[PDB]
Amino acid sequence: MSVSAFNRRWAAVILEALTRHGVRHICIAPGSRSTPLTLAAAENSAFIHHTHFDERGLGHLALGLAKVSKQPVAVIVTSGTAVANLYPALIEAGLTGEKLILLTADRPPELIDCGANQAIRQPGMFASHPTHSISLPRPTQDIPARWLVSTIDHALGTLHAGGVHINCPFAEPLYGEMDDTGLSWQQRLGDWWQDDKPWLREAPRLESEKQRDWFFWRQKRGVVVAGRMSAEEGKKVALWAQTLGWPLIGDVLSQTGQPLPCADLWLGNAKATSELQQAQIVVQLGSSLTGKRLLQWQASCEPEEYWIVDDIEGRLDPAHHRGRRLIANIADWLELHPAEKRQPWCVEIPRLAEQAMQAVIARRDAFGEAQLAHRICDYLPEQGQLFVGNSLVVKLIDALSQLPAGYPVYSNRGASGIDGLLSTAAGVQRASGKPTLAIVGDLSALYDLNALALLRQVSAPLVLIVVNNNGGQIFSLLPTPQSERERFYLMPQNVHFEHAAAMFELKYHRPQNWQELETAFADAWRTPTTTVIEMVVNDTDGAQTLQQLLAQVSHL
Amino acid sequence: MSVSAFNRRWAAVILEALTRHGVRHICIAPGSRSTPLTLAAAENSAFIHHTHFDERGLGHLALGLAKVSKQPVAVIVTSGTAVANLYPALIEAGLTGEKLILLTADRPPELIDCGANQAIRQPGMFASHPTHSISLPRPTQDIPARWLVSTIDHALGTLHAGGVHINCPFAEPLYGEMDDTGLSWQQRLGDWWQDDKPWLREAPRLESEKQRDWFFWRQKRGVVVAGRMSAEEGKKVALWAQTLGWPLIGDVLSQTGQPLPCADLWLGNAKATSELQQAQIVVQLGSSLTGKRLLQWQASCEPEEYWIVDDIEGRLDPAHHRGRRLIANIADWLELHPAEKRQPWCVEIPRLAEQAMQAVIARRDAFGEAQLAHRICDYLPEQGQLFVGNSLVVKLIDALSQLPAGYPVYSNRGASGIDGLLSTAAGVQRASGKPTLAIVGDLSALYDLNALALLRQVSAPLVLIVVNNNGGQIFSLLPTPQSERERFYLMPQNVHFEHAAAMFELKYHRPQNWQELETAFADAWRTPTTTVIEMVVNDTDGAQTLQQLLAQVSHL
Amino acid sequence: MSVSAFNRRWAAVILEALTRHGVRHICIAPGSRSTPLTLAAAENSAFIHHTHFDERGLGHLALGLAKVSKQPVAVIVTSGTAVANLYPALIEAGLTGEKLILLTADRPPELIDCGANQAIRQPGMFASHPTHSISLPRPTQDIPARWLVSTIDHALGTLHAGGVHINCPFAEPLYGEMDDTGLSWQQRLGDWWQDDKPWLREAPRLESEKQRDWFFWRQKRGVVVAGRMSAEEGKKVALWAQTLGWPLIGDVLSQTGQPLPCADLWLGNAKATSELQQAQIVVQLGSSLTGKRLLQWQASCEPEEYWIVDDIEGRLDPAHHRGRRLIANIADWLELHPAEKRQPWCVEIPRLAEQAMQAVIARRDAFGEAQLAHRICDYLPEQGQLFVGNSLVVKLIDALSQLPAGYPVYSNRGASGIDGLLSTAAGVQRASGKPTLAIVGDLSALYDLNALALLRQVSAPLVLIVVNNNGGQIFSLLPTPQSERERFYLMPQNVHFEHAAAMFELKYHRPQNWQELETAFADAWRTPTTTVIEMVVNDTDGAQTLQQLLAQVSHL
Ligand SMILES: Cc1ncc(C[n+]2c([C@@H](O)CCC(=O)O)sc(CCOP(=O)(O)OP(=O)(O)O)c2C)c(N)n1
Ligand SMILES: Cc1ncc(C[n+]2c([C@@H](O)CCC(=O)O)sc(CCOP(=O)(O)OP(=O)(O)O)c2C)c(N)n1
Ligand SMILES: Cc1ncc(C[n+]2c([C@@H](O)CCC(=O)O)sc(CCOP(=O)(O)OP(=O)(O)O)c2C)c(N)n1
Ligand SMILES: [Mg+2]
Ligand SMILES: [Mg+2]
Ligand SMILES: [Mg+2]
Repeated sequence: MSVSAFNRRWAAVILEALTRHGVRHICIAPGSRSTPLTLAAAENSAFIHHTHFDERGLGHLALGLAKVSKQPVAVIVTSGTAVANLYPALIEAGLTGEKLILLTADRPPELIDCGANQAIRQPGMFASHPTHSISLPRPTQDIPARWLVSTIDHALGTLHAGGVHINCPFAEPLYGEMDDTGLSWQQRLGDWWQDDKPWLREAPRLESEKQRDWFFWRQKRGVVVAGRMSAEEGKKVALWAQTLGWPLIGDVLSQTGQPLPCADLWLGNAKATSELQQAQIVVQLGSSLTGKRLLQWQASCEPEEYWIVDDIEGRLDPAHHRGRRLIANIADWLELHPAEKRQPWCVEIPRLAEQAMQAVIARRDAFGEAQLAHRICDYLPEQGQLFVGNSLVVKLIDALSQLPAGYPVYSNRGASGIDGLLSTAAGVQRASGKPTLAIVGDLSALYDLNALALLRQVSAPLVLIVVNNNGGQIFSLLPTPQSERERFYLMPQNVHFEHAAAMFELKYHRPQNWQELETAFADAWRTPTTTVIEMVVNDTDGAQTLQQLLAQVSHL
Repeated sequence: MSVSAFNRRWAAVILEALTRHGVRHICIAPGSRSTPLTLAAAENSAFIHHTHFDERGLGHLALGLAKVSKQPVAVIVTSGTAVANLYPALIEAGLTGEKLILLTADRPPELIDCGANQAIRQPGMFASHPTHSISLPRPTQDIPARWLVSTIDHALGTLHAGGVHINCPFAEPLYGEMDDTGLSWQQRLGDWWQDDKPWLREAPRLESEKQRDWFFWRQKRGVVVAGRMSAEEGKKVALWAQTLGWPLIGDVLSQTGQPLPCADLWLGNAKATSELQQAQIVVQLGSSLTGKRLLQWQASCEPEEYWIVDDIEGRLDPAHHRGRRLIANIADWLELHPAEKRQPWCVEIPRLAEQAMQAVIARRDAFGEAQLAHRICDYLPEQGQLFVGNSLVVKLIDALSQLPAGYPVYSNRGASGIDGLLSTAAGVQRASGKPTLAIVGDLSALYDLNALALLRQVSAPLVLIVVNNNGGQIFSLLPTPQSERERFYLMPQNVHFEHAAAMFELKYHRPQNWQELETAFADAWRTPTTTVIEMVVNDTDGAQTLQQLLAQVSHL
Repeated sequence: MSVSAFNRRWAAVILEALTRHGVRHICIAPGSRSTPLTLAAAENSAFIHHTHFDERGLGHLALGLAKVSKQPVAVIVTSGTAVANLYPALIEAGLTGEKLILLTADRPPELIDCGANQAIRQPGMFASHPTHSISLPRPTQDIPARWLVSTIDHALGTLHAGGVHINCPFAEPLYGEMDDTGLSWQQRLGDWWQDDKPWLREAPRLESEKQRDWFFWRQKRGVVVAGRMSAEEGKKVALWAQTLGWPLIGDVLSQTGQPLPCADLWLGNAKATSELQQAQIVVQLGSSLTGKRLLQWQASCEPEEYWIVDDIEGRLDPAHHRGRRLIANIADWLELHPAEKRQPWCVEIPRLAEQAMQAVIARRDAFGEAQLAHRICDYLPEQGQLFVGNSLVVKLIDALSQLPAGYPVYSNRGASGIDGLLSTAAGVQRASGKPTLAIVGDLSALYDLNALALLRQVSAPLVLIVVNNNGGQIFSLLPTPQSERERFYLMPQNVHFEHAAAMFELKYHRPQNWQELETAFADAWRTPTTTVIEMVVNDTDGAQTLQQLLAQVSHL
C-alpha cells in the first residue's frame, strides 16, 4: 500500500474527470505538496500547460484564458499563501462568469493548527466567492472512485458561471516508486477511462422564459443599452436596435459599433436627457456599464420598465428599477424576442452624438492619452483583439472612440482591479492565438510587472501600450483635496519601463510623436512577440481634456 | 446632513481609537472609496504614513513593520480585489502573531450584489484567518460614537496576536466641504478626544501558570530546542540551557549563538540520535523549526514529556507528543522557571557538532550559495539585522552557518511564502532604522519585484542579496521525475536583475568572487540606500553540497 | 480490518480524552449512527449517563447540569435534525459560559449531498456559536491516536467558557463482532490510558490584571451593581459594598440579599436618579441585569468610569460607557481589590427603597402572581435552590421580593429563551442534589412540556410552580396595540396542567388560596419527587399591579 502511488491515482481521477467538462487549459505554479495534481496533469495529454511563479498572476492568466475561450480553465497551486494569491482572479470570475477550477493542494488534516510549516486553514477560505466549493477528504481506497468523479461531475456539470474551489489534501509520502496501489480502485470505473463524457451527467440549464407581452413593448418608445457581451452579440444587438428604431447606447465593451458615439459626452447635454425622458422601456443587454454619464443616466432615468438581459445571474441594475432581470444567452434571447421594423423616434440625439464626435475630432492632434484613446481605431490589429485596462484608458476610449462592430474587446470590469492586467492580457492572447493590443496605465503595469515574464511567450504579436502619466491620474479627475492628492491618491512612482522591457528581452519603443508610434506598431506586428510601447504624457492633460470636451458638448 | 462630512467624522473616530492602542505605522494604498479613512489618517498627527500601489506588497510592508516593532500596524485599502490582495500577509500574521489592523473600505449595503462596479462581498471574506473580524454598519448618527469606539476597543484590547479585519462601508458622496454634520455626535465622547487611553479598557492577559513540578524536571536529562524568538530571548535561552547542562539545538531564527552548530548535519548521525534517546524531557522555546533533520528528529523522539513554551497560542508540535503547551513570553517563562546549575550529560554530540562545522569549513572556498550561507557572519552589518528569505537560503544558513548570539534575525516562516519577501524586508528596515541584510532567491525576487519601489526609501543601508540559481532549486532536492523537473518544478526564468535595479535607480553588483563581494558590501554600507547584489551560481551546487555534507557528517 | 471495531476504538479515545478534563455527566439521545460514541460512553465507568428523547430538551438538561456543576458536560446525538435541536442550549451556553461538549455523530463524507437518508451538512452548522468547532476526519488508522487526543485536549484545555462542537463522522458497518482492529493503534498512547491527565496539557488562564489605581477610585462616590454571580460571590459583594459605603443595586440573580430592595420601583423615582448622578464610578459585578428600570438607569447614567467585572469575556455594558471591562473570577477580583471602610454617601435612596418595599407589602394579600413573587422568600426550601423562569416571573420576583443572601438562584437569562426551562431545571436539580423550587409561566411550561418526563427522576424534592395567566402576559405589560394583542401577542392556549402531571405520574395541586398553597408545599417537600403546583390567576393582574406600584413609588 503505497500512499504516494495512491495519491497520484486519486489525483489522476480528478484531472481526467475535468477533461470531460471541456477543461483544456491548466495553469500550474510550482510546489511539492501539489505533486500528485501536477504530475497527473503533466502526464494527461488533453491539457495545454501554462506555468508561472506568481500565483496571483497565475490566477489572472487562467482568467484571461477562460475569458476568451468560454471554457472552464484549471489551476494547480501548492498549499499556503499560494492559495490565497488566487483570491483576486477568483473574485473577478465570480463577478463576470469565468469558470476557474482551483485545485489547491493542502496538507492532510492531521497537520493543520499544529504549527506545521506551510499549512493553513484552506477549506472555505474563499468564503462565498466560488460558485461551488469542494473540500475533498483525506485520500483513501475506502471511498470509491465513483464518489470522487461524481462530486467533480456535479460541481462542473451544474456550474452556470464562476469559480470552483477544490481543496485537495494529500498526506506524505508524496514521492516513491509507483506500484499497483489504487489500480483496481481506479479500474472500478471500467471503460469510463476510454469514454469522453462525465461519469455523472448533471447539466440543468438556467434560463428565463419568453416574455409573452414583448409584442406590446417593442412598439413603445424604448432605449437599447449595450454593456459587455460577445462580438457577435454586439453585431446582432446593433441590428436589432436599429430595426426597432430605438437609440442604442453602446458601451466600449459592447462591440456594437457605437452608432451614437461619445455617449459619455452627449448624455451630459440637457437636450439628450430630455429626449430620453420620453422612453417607456429600457432594454439593456450585457452589464458592467463603463462611462460615468451613462451610469448617472441609468440611475436617474424612470422608464415604466427596465429590463436587463444577460447570462450572468443576479441583479445587475445598481439603481434597482422596477422591471425585469432576464437570464439568457443574448443571441438566444434576441431570437426569442425578435424586432419588427419601426421608424426611429429620436430626432435630437443622433445629431448631438455626431456633433460630440466632431468636437473630439477637433482635438485629435495633441500627442496625449485622450488623443490616443480617440484614435485607437487606427492601431487595432487586423483580425485581432483589444484588451483594455482599467482606470483612465477604458474610460477615455469609451468616451472618445467609436470602435468597429464585432471587433473583440476584453477587459476586467467586474471589480475593475488594476492588479492583474498584464497576466490577464497574456491569457487572452494565448487562448485565441490572435494578435493583441493591450493598453494599461503606469501603476497597473507596475502592479503586475513580473507578468512581463509571461509576455515573453505569445503565439502572435502582442503590443503592450503603457500610458505613463506618472501616477493614478483618475484621481485628478475626482474632486480629491489638493493638499493630499499627490501623496495619498496619485502616488507617482517616477519610473519608466525600458529597463523592465530589457529585463525580459522585450522590444521597447518610447515614441515622441504620431509618426514614431506608427513606426513602433509597424515593427511590432511583424513577429510573434510582445513589444512594449511606453507613451509618456503630462500628468493631468487627459483628465482635463475629458472635462473640457464634457463641458463643451454639454453646451451644444 | 452632509453624508461626506459625517463619513469623515465616523472614520475619524475609527483612526483616533486606533491611536489609543499603540498604532503608529499606517500603510495606505490609493483609492476613492477609502477617502474617509485615508483623509482621516492623513489629518491625524499620531501616524507615520507609508504608501504603496500593490496591496499584497502593502500588506507585507505592514507585516514587516509589525514584526520588528511588536506594535499593531494599520492598513487602509479601497474596496474590491485590493482587499483580497491583503490575504497573504493576513494569513502569515495569523500564524506568527503580527497585529495587522486592516481598514478595508467597502460600498454600502445597497450597492452589494447588484452589478455595481468594484463592489464585492467583503464581510467574512478572510474566513477564520483574522483573530477578530468587525463588519461595521452603514454609517449613521443614530448609532452613537461610543458604540463605534467601544467595538474597536474590544477588538484591539483583546488582541493577543494576529490580524483584525475592520470592514468599513461608506456611501457617496465621498467629497465635499467639512460642515458641522456629526460634530456634536463626535462631542458625545467628551474629553476622550484629549485623552491618551481607550474609551473601553478591555485587556485580559492570556498566560500559562507556573509549572509546580519544574524543580523536579530540571534535574532530568533534558534537551533545549530554540526556535523563533527575540534576540534578547535567544541570549537568555543560551545561558539557561548552558546552566542546566542540557544540549541546545538552536535554530537559525533563535539568535542563541548556536553552540551546537550544524544540527541539520550532525542530527543525521546515528550516534547523535542515540545519545538524544537518553533525554527524558524536551523543552522547546519558540517554534517554526527550520531544518529538515531537526523536524525528523522531533517527529521520532519519544521523551517522557515534550514541552513547547511560546507566546503563540495553540498547538505547535506537528508530531503531537504527550506533554505541555505553555503560553508565555519566553523571557518571563525563563524567569518563572529558572535553571539550577548542573553538569552537562552529553559527551558525544559536542564533538559531532565541532566535526560538522569543520567539515563545512573544508568546503568554504567555492563561490557558491552554500558557501555564502556558511560565510554569512562575515557580512552582517554592525548593530544591524538579518532578514532571511524562504526556500534554500534559510535552510543553508541554518545547516551551514553559526550566527552570533543576539544578532537579530527576521523571516516569514509562518506559511513560508515566497510572495512578499522584498516588501517585508522594507518594513523590517523601516521599523528599526537599522542597516539590514536581506537575502532571497531569484524566483522570490521576481515574485515581489515591484517592491523595489519601496526599497527606494530606507532609513539605513540595506543590502539585498539575490541568489540566482535559475529557478526554485530546493525542488531538485525532492525525487521528482527528471522528465518533468524543469518545466513543472524548477521553472527557471532565465533573467538577471541589473535592469530591475536600474529601473528603480538602485546600486547593482554582480560579483564574480569573494573580494568583489567585499567591494560591493563596502560600497553598500556607505549611504542609507538599497543596494542590489546578484550572486549568480550554478543550478544545483548548493543543494547537492548540502546533501554531500549530510552524508559525510552522518557517517562519522 | 473491521470498520465496526475501529469506529468504536476511535470513539473510545474521544470519550476517554474527555474524562481527563472533568467531564462527569454525559447526556445521550437515541440513534444508530451515534453507536460508536454511545457504546464507548456506556462502557466508560467515569461517566454518569442521562438519557432523553427530545434533543432540544437534552441540550437544556446538559445546560442545567453544567450551570450548577461548573464542569464541562458532554452530549451525544445521532446525525440529522437531532444535531440541529442542540442549537438553543448551545447559544445560551455561548452567552452564559456553560461548557457543553457536543459529540454529534455524522454520516461519512461519501454520503453527504447525495440523497442519503438522515444525512445533512453538519460541519459549521452552528456557525460562530461554539467557542471551538472540531470537524473530525473520516476515521482511519493512518491518523495516529495521539493526533485525535491532542485535538480534543486543545479544545477542552483552552476552553474558558461556552460550547465545543465535535462532529464525528462514522462509516458503516456500525455493528459487528468486536475484534482487535485498532488495538495497537490505541496502545501507541502507552500508559496514558492508566493516567488521569490530558495527553497534551494546554491550559492558559485568561484574566485581567490588578487595577493599579484602585486605591484612588475606591475613595470616590461609587455605586455597586450586582448581576448574576455565584451565591458565595453574592455574599462577598454585599460585604464589600457595605464596607465601601456604596449603595448596592442587587439583581434577583446576585444573591446579595438586596439591601436596597425593589430597585425596579425606586429607580423610577427622580430623587433616586438625581442622587445617583453624584456617582463618580460604577463597579458592576456580573451581568445579564434583569430589571427594566435598572437597565434604563444604566443606559442613562454617566459616571466618570464604568467598570464591569465578570468571568465572561467580551463587552457586557449594552450602553457602551467609558470605563473598564475586567475579566476575572468575581471572588478573586474582590480579594485583589479589597474594600476600605468608608462612610456611606447616599441618604435619599435608602429611604426610597424602604418606602417602596412598604408599598409592595401593603399589597401582599391578593392571591395573584405579583404576590407570589413578592412572598417567594417565605417559601424557599431549606438548604435548597431557586430556578426562576423567564418573562414575568423573574421580573416580578426581581421587582417585588428581597431574596436572602447566599441562597442559590439559577436561570437562563442569556437569551432568556422560554424553550428549555423545565429540562434545564431538571439538570439544575440533578447536578446539586438539592431540593429545588422552579417557577415558570404557562406558555413556558407548554414549550418544554415533554420535559415532565425528565422530572420523573429527581434526587430530592422539586416543586414546579406553573403560573397560568392564560398566555404571555408580559405582552400586557408592553404598550402593545390592543386590537391584535390576544391573537398575535398573548396567544392564550386555554389549558390546565392536571392531565400533563397525571400523564407523567406527578403529584398535582391547584391551590385556591394561600393556605392551600402552603399545604401543597408542605406535602411536596416530604418526598424526593416532582410536584406540580398550578397557580391560576387572572390574566393582567400581575402586570397591572406592577404598573401601579411603579407609579405610586415614582411619586414618593
Ligand atoms: C487592485 C486595485 N487596487 C486599487 C484600485 C483602485 N484604483 C482605481 C479604480 O478606482 C478605478 C476602477 C475603474 O476604472 O473604474 S484606479 C487606480 C489608479 C490607476 O493607475 P494607472 O494604472 O496609472 O492609470 P491612470 O489612473 O489612468 O493613470 C487605482 C489604484 C483598483 N481598481 N484595483
Ligand atoms: C507564495 C508561494 N508560492 C509557492 C510556494 C512554494 N515554493 C517553495 C516552498 O517549498 C517554500 C518552502 C520553504 O521556503 O522552505 S520554494 C519555491 C521556489 C523558490 O524559488 P527561489 O526563490 O529561486 O529559491 P530556491 O529554491 O532556493 O532556488 C516555491 C515556488 C511558496 N512557498 N510560496
Ligand atoms: C424560545 C423563545 N421564544 C420566544 C420568546 C419571546 N418571549 C418572551 C421574552 O421575550 C421575555 C423576555 C425576558 O424574559 O426578559 S416572553 C414570552 C411569553 C412567555 O409566556 P409565559 O410563559 O406564559 O409567561 P408570562 O409572559 O410571564 O405569562 C415570549 C413568547 C423567548 N424569550 N424565547
Ligand atoms: Mg497613470
Ligand atoms: Mg532559485
Ligand atoms: Mg403566562
